[PDB]
Amino acid sequence: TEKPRGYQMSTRLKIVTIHQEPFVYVKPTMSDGTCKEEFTVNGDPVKKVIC
Repeated sequence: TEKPRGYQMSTRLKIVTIHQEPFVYVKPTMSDGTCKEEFTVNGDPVKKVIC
């Protein structure tokens, strides 16, 4: 009886980037997949994502 209208508005998105410093860096990881946690000049955690 219901109108099966609309659309499943997705919440998992695909993002495309390119290698361009100083905007986006590219670094190879460690030997166990997760790459090296580092710190800034202030000791703040440099947030990275697994590209």
